Amino acid sequence: GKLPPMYPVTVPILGHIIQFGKSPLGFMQECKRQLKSGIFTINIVGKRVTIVGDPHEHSRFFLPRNEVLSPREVYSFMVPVFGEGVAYAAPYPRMREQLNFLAEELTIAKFQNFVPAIQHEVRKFMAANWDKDEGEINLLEDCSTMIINTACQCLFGEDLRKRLDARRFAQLLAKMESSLIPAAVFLPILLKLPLPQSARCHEARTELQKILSEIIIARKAAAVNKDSSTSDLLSGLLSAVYRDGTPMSLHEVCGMIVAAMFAGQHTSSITTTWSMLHLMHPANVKHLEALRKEIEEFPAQLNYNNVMDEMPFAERCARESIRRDPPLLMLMRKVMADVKVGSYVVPKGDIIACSPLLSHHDEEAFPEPRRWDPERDEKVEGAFIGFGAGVHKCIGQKFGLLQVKTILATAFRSYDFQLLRDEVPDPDYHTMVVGPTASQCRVKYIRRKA
Ligand code: HEM
Ligand SMILES: O=C(N[C@@H](Cc1c[nH]c2ccccc12)C(=O)Nc1ccncc1)c1ccc(-c2cccc(F)c2)cc1F
Repeated sequence: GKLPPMYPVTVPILGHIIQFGKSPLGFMQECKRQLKSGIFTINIVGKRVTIVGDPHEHSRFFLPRNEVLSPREVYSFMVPVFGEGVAYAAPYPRMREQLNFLAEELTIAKFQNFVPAIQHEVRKFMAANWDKDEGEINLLEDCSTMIINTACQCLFGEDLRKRLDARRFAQLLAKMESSLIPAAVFLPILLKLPLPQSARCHEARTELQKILSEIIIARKAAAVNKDSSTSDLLSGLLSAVYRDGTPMSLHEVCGMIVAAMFAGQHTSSITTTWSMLHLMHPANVKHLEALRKEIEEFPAQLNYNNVMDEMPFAERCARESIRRDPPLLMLMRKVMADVKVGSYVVPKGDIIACSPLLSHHDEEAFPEPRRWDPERDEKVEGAFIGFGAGVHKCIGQKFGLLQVKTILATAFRSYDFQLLRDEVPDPDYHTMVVGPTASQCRVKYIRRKA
């Protein structure tokens, strides 16, 4: 049971961080075919990171349980945002109970009015910033706004949106996000040091909890006198009760709510943006025409069944945008026990990684991996890990693709788009969640005449 092959280090303390930083895909691709191995070890500032770049071996990463392959350590830099003691910072069963409640709230059973709520909100956007016959806009920005507005409309009741609208909420979320130092996965010390930024999320957190409390107290004042039939993500979570029979504290409720919105914000937008960029490119008229054929029968007011059931192709477009260019590049676990990966053994201490970026460009799994083709299929079973797998698979997946499909459907009905460059935009590897390079997403909308 040998250690996997490790790439020679040529920079004493830093290791491979510089090179891995400049060009992720390339670096890993070279490491792979340099060492003729899908499984291999690199070195981040002293730390050993074993990457599992062989899709046939994805199950050895996604199936071991928390006690052998743990997310706490590596995702503890998210504490300021979810809360101390919430999600990854909680006892694993408590962590698990928590995520289950969240999942219960985002299942397809709860999707009844989401689609009309999403359209109303999309149309509202389109009719205020896309209100000319032709226009230049930044599509990434604009899908981001659309995504957050639709999330809020699906997930929050009117009374909360009166106090906290999507605009306000994006700002509180940005404050929160500005204190994140993902660097601290490899330099833990940073999680314990106060920084210029540290205070910023706490201020937005306390403002957010303050609002939720006041909302709940008023909700109580009207249940004194009514059915108050409508429920939302908030009332959902407040009726949750742990196995031990105690309910969630406000701190935890709020943690789940931001964790929800935060998680979906960039990933769903980026996925929308990419899909449209691909669909509007000359080279992909074939696919744009196909999508539009799928939409052709549909009514103005879309419904649960149109987008849940009658849009296979729109889904393939979203999933393939993710496949070509996944928003999350490196997924990670801390190795609690020696564990067996293919012909190798990964020792206790290692950070173990599985990278959707790498696996989605395995030429066997995905012939011509830089070609965006919505009709392809994985040539290896399980090579698509865009939404993770096994114990920590994405729980927002369905809600996410609901937003994207409804947005594509609503957009491409009323409009055409004109990419303002020759080629589709390049990914930008220099942000924690990756998307098309923002400065390259300026785009022209054209209102359709029919
Ligand atoms: C296109 C949209 C999305 C993509 C590409 C995406 C991607 C992923 C991936 C790759 C994972 C696995 C993480 C890992 O294995 O370490 C994951 C997990 C997760 N995602 Fe998403 N996600 C999306 C949307 C959402 C949304 C809308 C939510 C919630 C509102 C959400 C909540 C989560 C949660 C809670 C997990 C936790 C898995 C766990 O630890 O049990 N995601 N997502
Ligand atoms: O790492 C980041 N975000 C993770 C968080 C995450 C990891 N495990 C998760 C499990 C559930 C939910 C969220 C996460 C994420 O979005 N993960 C996720 C997981 C599952 N589904 C969807 C999404 C992140 C890091 C830095 C920044 C940033 C941006 C601007 C300025 C700045 F200073 C920093 C933004 C980010 F967003």
